[PDB]
Amino acid sequence: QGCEARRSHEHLIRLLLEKGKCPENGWDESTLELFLHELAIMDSNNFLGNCGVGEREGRVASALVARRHYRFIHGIGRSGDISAVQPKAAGSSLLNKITNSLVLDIIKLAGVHTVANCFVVPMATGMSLTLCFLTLRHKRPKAKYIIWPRIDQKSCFKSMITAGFEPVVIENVLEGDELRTDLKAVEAKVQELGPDCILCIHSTTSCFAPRVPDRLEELAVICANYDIPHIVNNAYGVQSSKCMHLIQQGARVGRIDAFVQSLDKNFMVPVGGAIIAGFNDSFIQEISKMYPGRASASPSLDVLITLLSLGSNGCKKLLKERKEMFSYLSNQIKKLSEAYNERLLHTPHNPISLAMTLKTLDEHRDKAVTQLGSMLFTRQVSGARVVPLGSMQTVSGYTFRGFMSHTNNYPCAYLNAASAIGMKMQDVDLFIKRLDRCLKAVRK
Amino acid sequence: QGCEARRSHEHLIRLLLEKGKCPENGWDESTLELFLHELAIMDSNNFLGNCGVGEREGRVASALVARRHYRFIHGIGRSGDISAVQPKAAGSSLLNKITNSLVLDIIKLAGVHTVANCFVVPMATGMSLTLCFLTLRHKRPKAKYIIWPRIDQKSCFKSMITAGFEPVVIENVLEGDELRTDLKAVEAKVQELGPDCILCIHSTTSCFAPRVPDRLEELAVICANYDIPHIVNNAYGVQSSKCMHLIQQGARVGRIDAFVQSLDKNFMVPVGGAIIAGFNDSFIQEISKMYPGRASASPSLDVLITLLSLGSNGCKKLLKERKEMFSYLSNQIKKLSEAYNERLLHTPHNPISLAMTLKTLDEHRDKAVTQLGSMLFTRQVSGARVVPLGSMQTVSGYTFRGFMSHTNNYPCAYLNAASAIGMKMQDVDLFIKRLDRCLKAVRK
Amino acid sequence: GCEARRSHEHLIRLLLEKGKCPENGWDESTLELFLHELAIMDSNNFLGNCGVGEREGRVASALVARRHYRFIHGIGRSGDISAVQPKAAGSSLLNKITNSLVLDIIKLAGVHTVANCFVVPMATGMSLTLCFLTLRHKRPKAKYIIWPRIDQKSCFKSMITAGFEPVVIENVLEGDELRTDLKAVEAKVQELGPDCILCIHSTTSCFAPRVPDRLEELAVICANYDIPHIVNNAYGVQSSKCMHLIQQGARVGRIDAFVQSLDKNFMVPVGGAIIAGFNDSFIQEISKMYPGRASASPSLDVLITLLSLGSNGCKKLLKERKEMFSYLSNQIKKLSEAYNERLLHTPHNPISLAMTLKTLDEHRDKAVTQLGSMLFTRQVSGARVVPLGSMQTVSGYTFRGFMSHTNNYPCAYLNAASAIGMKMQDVDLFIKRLDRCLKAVRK
Amino acid sequence: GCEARRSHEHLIRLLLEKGKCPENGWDESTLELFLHELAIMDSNNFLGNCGVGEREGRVASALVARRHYRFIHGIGRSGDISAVQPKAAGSSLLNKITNSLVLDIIKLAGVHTVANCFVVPMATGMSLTLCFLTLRHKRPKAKYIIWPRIDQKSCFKSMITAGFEPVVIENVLEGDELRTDLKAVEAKVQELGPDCILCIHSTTSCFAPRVPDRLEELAVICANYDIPHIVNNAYGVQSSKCMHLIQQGARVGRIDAFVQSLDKNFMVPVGGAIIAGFNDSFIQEISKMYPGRASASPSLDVLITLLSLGSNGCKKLLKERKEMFSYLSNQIKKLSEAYNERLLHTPHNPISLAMTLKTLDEHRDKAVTQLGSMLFTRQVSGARVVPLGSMQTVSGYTFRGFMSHTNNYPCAYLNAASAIGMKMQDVDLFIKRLDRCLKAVRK
RNA sequence: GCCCGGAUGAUCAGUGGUCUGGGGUGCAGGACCUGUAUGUCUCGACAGAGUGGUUCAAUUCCACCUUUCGGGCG
Ligand SMILES: *Cc1c(COP(=O)(O)O)cnc(C)c1O
Ligand SMILES: *Cc1c(COP(=O)(O)O)cnc(C)c1O
Ligand SMILES: *Cc1c(COP(=O)(O)O)cnc(C)c1O
Ligand SMILES: *Cc1c(COP(=O)(O)O)cnc(C)c1O
Repeated sequence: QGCEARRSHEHLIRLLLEKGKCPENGWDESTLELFLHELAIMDSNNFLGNCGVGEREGRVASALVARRHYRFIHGIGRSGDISAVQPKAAGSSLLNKITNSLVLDIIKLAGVHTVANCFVVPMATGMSLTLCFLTLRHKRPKAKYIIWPRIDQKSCFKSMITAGFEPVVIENVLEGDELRTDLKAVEAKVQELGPDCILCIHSTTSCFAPRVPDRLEELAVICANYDIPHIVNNAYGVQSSKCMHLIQQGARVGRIDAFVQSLDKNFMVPVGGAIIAGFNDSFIQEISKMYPGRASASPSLDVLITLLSLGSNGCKKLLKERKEMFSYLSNQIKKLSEAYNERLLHTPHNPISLAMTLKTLDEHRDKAVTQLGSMLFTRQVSGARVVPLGSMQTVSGYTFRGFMSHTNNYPCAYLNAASAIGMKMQDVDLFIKRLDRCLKAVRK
Repeated sequence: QGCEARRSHEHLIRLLLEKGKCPENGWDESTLELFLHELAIMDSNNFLGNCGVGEREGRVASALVARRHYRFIHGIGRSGDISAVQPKAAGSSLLNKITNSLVLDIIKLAGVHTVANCFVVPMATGMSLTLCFLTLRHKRPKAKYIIWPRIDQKSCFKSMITAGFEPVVIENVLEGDELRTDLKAVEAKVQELGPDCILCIHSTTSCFAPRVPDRLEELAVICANYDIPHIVNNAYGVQSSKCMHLIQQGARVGRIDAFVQSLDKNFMVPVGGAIIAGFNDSFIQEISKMYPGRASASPSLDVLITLLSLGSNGCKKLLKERKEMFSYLSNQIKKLSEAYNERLLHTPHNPISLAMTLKTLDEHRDKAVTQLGSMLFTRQVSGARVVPLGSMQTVSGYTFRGFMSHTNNYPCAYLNAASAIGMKMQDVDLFIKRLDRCLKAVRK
Repeated sequence: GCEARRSHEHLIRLLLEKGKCPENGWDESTLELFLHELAIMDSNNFLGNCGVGEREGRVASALVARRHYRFIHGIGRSGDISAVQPKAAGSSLLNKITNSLVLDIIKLAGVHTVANCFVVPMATGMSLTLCFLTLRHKRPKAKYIIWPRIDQKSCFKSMITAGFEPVVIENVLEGDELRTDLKAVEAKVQELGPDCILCIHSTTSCFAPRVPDRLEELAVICANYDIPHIVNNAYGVQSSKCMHLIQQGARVGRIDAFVQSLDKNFMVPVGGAIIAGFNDSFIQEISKMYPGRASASPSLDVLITLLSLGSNGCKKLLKERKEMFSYLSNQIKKLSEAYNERLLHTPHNPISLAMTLKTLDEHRDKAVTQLGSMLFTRQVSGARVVPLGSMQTVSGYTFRGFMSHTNNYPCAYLNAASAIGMKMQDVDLFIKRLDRCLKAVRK
Repeated sequence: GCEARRSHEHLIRLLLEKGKCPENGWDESTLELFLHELAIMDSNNFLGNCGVGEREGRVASALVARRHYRFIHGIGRSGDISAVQPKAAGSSLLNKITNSLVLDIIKLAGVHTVANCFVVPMATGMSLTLCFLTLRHKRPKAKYIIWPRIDQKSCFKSMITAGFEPVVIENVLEGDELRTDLKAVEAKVQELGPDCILCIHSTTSCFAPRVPDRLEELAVICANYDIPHIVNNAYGVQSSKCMHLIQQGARVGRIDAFVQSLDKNFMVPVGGAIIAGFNDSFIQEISKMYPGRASASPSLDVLITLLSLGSNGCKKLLKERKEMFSYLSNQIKKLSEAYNERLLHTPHNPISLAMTLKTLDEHRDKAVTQLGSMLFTRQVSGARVVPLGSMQTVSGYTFRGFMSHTNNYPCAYLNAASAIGMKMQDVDLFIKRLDRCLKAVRK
């Protein structure tokens, strides 16, 4: 009778390996774990009649370490190719191919249907941008500059410098309450400097309001006309239909060479992995081969486990819920602000992040804006970013005026809040309740 | 009575946090897990009265993912500093400090007593060398070349190219059976090229016989005299008293700016992490700050769990056992080779790796050397590297003659075998038994 | 710092103070923190420990030790399964707490007047046995147990294992329901004599068309003749109607203990039970009658489950069981219409339903026997098929009309039930495959 | 490909073929692969499943489900704890295999002629009870159980729970050892009469200075008078001398069953036991006497442990228990010398030792009572201290000289033991803290 | 479970990711398991589903035409 039992799991598994797409409904844990166990025993470190006389054998001293990784020890890839099948680890190599294939499937469902290729890379989004820039150097050996429409996030700014290039900060234009791409200045800069001296244009979709996603269609056309590479920082934009649509359109009407996303921000897994994806299949393969040596299999295993358990239906559900929570948070901030003579900034073009003003707090008199930020933290509100006026800040030599606000002089101090994937109404209701108590105390 | 119970564990824990060294004897699992649980609940994602309105909150969709990481989700560091305390994750930040502090303790016990500083970085050894080279670019903006005494390992070679420099391959000199540093050629090259055009000298300790660790004392003096940075690839050399001693001596008599080690090869944990360590405390801090964004906490958690369970006594034990297994493997290969009219190459200066000759196999007639390698693999011998004559190979544009042998014309084909940490007699006895059967079949 | 560990301690300190279920379930982090701190209270988990005894709690396999959260010593002392074990302070605390939580749930479920109870790691059958074994010393001339019939081999055999002779009282057909023959019960105590009766042994939960025994009338019979009353409540914790029935019987008459399965009511593995009652002293006597130490595994399962669910967690599950019962009923009604069958009118049973199989031929086509075999291979579990004229021998006693709880029920029938944790998918998949099963069995 | 999964299948296919322990332990990867494939054979783990029953194996907490490897249905059918459960094919297989492995170990340990045995998830006390309960139906006029005294509350109470009256036979002081009063046993069967005796109930393993009962002489007494013989072998599987003693008694006389703890012999959590015997039919009858389904938890613990250890794993543990026994002995000898005490000469006991405490005053300084309390706070477990004149009441019967197994042993004494899994550290830490304990108690 | 207006126009003769006529309308391993199986972004707008593999994208949307209906006019 030990037949028809397996035969239902074997089929969900054979179906996964042949067509490479997410299951529509999530696997039961019993299936997932049977599968992980079937892969792990395919690696040579887990063979029964095995001897190892090499210096890298996947030996594990602690049993707590081996059990928590489902006995996957050899990482992904070979030394010369992170995407190559590892003969010492047939099972881990298969894992890598399936995970990458699932991630590709989700990029499509999420919005970029024309994606040609992608891979999971066990560094975060900053360092994966850096690996993009490091790959471009070889192609454009005269190139010295990366043109970068400003965003006050220390990681993607430093990514250009760790790669050893010079970022050219293109300030944004203030349209209403929104901060947007200065397409005039960007094109003036590629001409002042010269296409040959530009490594790439580096744009951002996901960001804190009142910045909004960059004008990707326009920027991609500039890039196609001047023969300049386009790199998109899409850090948490997989969860946003609008963001994924910009990338999609930017590639249709113009040029996008790669776009980069975080794993934790989009798939709800621990920090430390990212996806590099693109439309030229061979260029994405090239970034892959620029990675020296083997890498951790952890972020891949986390992603594989998460997508198989959720299914594409579980994803669609979370994505729909995120949109709904954005409306509900938006309306709640509208209601709460009004009571304090503040307003929700008009930022329609930003689908994930919102801002509430703080004009009624005097920072130079009572240091109230900072104080608000501090109080929110000690009331265990997380992610509530306060942004004061006129903060100078130096990051890797370069000085920012009005830092955290994405421009030298925004009209007012404000407070961020987001609806990111996984949010529950309790988050918003507790946020609103705690912000209310906080403002009340500051203004008393 | 819920007092004196905790009070024995609390003390092992308070002792760990105050003096920062390994326990001498390993903790019981009950203590380790109590500690991990005490840290995890210190992170805000695990707070009970928590709401999150940000885009990175450490949300975990699958319970299998959260439980297997002991609920550590936020990774290590902040965006501007991978070594900074994370206010959203006080517990993960503490983990990072303890792990780094334990690793420092083990570097000392293992041999480099004068180490000033180190950190765990969740990329492998190749990419961590790259992060070293990326840090040096800023200091030596005229520098274009890395001088590199040859070793046929695709990862550390590519590391120089991914960083965007040009490796200058310095061939080795054949002394007896051993391949060693050409100190003549290295110093001739820094003069032909010019100190200002050298980014660093890149040397290797651990490697496959018949190469041997590089002459670090001499190379460090060359580096101190010409004001050139010295980077040591010490990939699996923590386990070797002799290797760690070279690094130690090289820093005493000369200059070493950083040395890099793998986690899996030395601490028996999954692939995907490395340690960057050095003698100038501020320079090591600088490599740290060149890493853009946050990173995975996984390889650190693996290391913390492994060292607390083993203790420094468990390490000393494994290190002693490795030496003994090297003798036993050495003697066994001596015995087996003799029976086939082969010999164990005289490579006294290499403490981890051995080689047996294969002169009695005709590769151009019967393709026997390749065939041997193939048969060893299908008999589930792992790490048994076969090295034929005259294999050409291209790696990132650069062509290698006699690849895998570290020089253009080694006298013979040979077979590697190692005694790396964690080896058991069964490995050697099964290796010998299976190699014997293999040679017999090839020569019949 | 550790101003964050405090709110975890609050939930734990509140559980130890009053010993009631939390209204909202604990997060896993809190639970596992609590469990890991109970386990280091046990002497076998002490750091400075040497053991020169024969029961030291040594564990050979790490897999085994980890899966029990390092609880090895079981519950109890060898002389009292309800005593603190000095060598296992943590496991003793675990056992006190589990019993306290389980007491709260019995009250919450409908028996608010329950005085005491304990978890025992045998199943319901063998716990009923422990009740009888305890009654033997109080009634040493007793030989008989009066038992309103129910065709279930475990409660029946529990009387023979204890060493008494079960006196089977057939049921009365009252409409479509099978109910307690109260007159034949009372006649049996008059014929055999009260002193010769160990107890009356009745049953709340059961398969339709049997319904809960009339506990009030039996509790009064037992009060008058001075006979103890033991109620088999195997899976009636999930039914407020069964629990209120037990509460009412205790109010107007006499109920000495009532026994419940852990796995049918709390959704944990098979193996443990609850013995409860209204007389603090007698429930203590059944506990003290247990020889030796016992597994802590079913306590730890219940404790993890209640702390994870909470009051509200439990209330919700109990409310949805009702809704699934209506839904399963309407669905059986509708499906039965289309096959010229009907839903037996058994309104007194709140858990189990029955549907007629008159139109299926069992003596010429053997379709009734085959409908069972069919529902199985289509992976329907728990849908039991009851034929006509099934003779069966359990422990020497031979039943006519087995599975039907009487010798000649009017028709063959099919059971289905709404047991706690049932989802709308369970009903819908069942209706579907039954429909394909009947349709296919008419060819 | 999957030419690597094959060698795992080989180990599993070999276990199912012959059902013996592997000589070398399985790797965890093999074990967990085996267990995860047994668990998907259970209907509650089927993918296309709907459940309309009242026992469907629903699990509310993921923590609970995972820690039992998704085994929820327990072992057995409600009518036979030794039957295949169609709703749980995997758990039935788990149960067959565990029993087969455990049979192999009984043989390996010294009773090569054992015919049958089964794991039962009650402890040794309540399993002894199940034996008596099974004998009641075969001997319905019996009232008494003849019992060579041993001061341990669980085996003593097991006779009263079953409903029989224990007839205590005091022991003979033979040297320093307490042994079976064979003449007083035989006189008691002649006074009460064989037909009134349910069985003789003897004991192999015990605390020094009691030693294993004379099973051969009692097995012959039982053969002649036609009385059943039940042996309490609670922790004697680990002693080849106890097992050979049981093997010899069966050879020359009559032994009906012998009972063993799982936790004392196999280093798993408290809770389960083995009932074994030489008559295939009678061991089957004790199994069939169990009402209902039972926990699978202690089976799964034993199965994980034996497959991890193997034959050799077990042999080694048993060999080291001997070596620790010599070592503990020499160490007690040496330490006792320095305190003007001695090691009671009890050569017939292979597990437990005793050391005199003559020089400690218990009636003027109360040092004997206090040495116990002291060894505890210094975290010595299992070192039990036996005073003089300890009166005690268990279940109405009052013992004089409790813990000493007679009314007037010559002196107070202290027990220590070499039980399986003991390490040289255990002895050395004990010798040390005893030495600091005595030294401190003379002031 | 005029396993084997309106099979799955030529792989029920639900729907954007050059997958022609569970008539008419608006087997194997003017139980009338005109495996209109021939969503030579914001009005061997963006995507041979008749004229996965051998508009960026259309099921052998618009106009593993032909046909047809309805309205185990006359
Ligand atoms: C998260 C994020 C990044 C990358 O951050 P890492 O810490 O490197 O993952 C870059 N830019 C923005 C706007 C982000 O939100
Ligand atoms: C392991 C190793 C490296 C680094 O390899 P990664 O795969 O990047 O960890 C470099 N050089 C040598 C000689 C090695 O053995
Ligand atoms: C350990 C032991 C038992 C076991 O009793 P439990 O019911 O398992 O507590 C019984 N009798 C004796 C003599 C023992 O040593
Ligand atoms: C479920 C049930 C039992 C429980 O019997 P076990 O001994 O747990 O197998 C007993 N009686 C009835 C009527 C039941 O429905």
